[PDB]
Formats: sequence, structure tokens, C-alpha cells
Amino acid sequence: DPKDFPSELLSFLSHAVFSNRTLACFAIYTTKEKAALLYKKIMEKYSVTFISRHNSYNHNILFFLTPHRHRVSAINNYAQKLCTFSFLICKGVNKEYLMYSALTRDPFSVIEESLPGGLKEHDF
Amino acid sequence: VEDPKDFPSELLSFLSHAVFSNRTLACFAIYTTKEKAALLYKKIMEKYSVTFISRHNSYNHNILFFLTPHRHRVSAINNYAQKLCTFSFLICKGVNKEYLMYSALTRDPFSVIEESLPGGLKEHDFN
Repeated sequence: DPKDFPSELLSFLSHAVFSNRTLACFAIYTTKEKAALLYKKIMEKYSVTFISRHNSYNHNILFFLTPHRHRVSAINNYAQKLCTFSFLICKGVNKEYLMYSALTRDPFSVIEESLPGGLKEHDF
Repeated sequence: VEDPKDFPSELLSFLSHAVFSNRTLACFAIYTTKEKAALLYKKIMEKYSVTFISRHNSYNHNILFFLTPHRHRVSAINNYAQKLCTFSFLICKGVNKEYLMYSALTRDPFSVIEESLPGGLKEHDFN
């Protein structure tokens, strides 16, 4: 199992998962089956402004923007505990538009998302 | 409504209700939500190297039915399944009457959603 996000995405993320800094943009790296489940569950739980699910290195990345702010560890506590089997990396996204954009391009691709083409820069 | 407390009434006579027994079996069923069942279909298939697995509609939830190549205690299968995900209900019992249980799971009010062999199980596959 991966221990972190793919290397080409790291610079877009916050790496202190127990930070007290609240954010609205998060990513989750997990298996494709866990991601497919969580796509729906996270969308409902947090009434997300946007969520997308992507292919990444034989697994999946979820990218989402919530309307209200949360700590990374609160999002993780919800997501990680739904299904604890296998891996799940949950980090805040600092560079929101660049992260999503990279996730739509080789070596990544969009599987499904809640708004075709994603959000614009000013939405973040 | 409350989550199911047991398998549907149609199926109870085919199951072992002695879930703590030391007896080992090679046919099991799980009653859980459709979302959990879809994930467990793959995870049980892999974990127990199943010889057969099927997922069925049951009263707006799902039942998994599976055969294993080697025997296991029901408590071992339950422990594995319960610990995968925590949300919503999950009931795991051994199956005494293998073909009768599967057959019933393919007919009103039950139906096959997916299964691991096309065309499923037949009566003379067992004796």
C-alpha cells in the first residue's frame, strides 16, 4: 500500500495531519472500491461544493471542496473509520485548483465528478 | 425502520443459528447493506479464496452467499467481515442446506445481482 500521495502531487498538499488549521479542500488516497463508496458518503456527510474521483497508480484519489471549514483530522476520522481495511491517506489541499487540474491529466484521469470540468480558480 | 435482526424468515431453516459453535463449515451467508455487500463480495472472495460467491437482493438490503475451498468457523468469518467496515448492520451465519439456500436466493422475493460463476449453482452440484 502507498504511504503517501503520489510524488507529483505532494507540493500541493498540507502535510501536518494533526494541524489545528481548518480548511475546506481535502484529498483522500485509497483503493478504488473504498473511494467509490466514500465518493457518495462524503458528498452527503459534508454537502460538498464539489467532489471528484480519479485514477491514480492503480488506486483512486478523491478531491473535494466543502462549503464550511474542518480540521483535516475531523475529515479523516469520518472517512478512515467507515472502512478501516487497507490504506487511506487524508490530507488538506493547499493548492486547490492546481491539484484538481493535475488530477485530470496524465498520469491521472477523472472517473466521476459532481460538476463536469470542475470548479474555476475563484471558487477556491 | 429498524435494521434486520436476522436473516429473512424464508431462509432461517437453511441456516445454523449456533454462531459460536466450534464446528467448521464451508458454506456461509451474510446479510448487510447493499453498499457493504458490494465491497464484501470482493473482499470475501479474496480473503477466503472462495470457490463460489453470489450477491442477492433481499428486502432492500443484500445477502452474500459463498462456498469456501477449506472449512472455517462461523466466528472466524464473522470476525473478518465485521471488522472490515463498521457502519450499518451485518449478520453472518453458516449454511446447513447449501443448494436450498442458494436456490431460494434466486427466486421471489430474492434475486441475483452478481455471482462468480455464470449460471450459478445447480442442484446436482452437491450430491
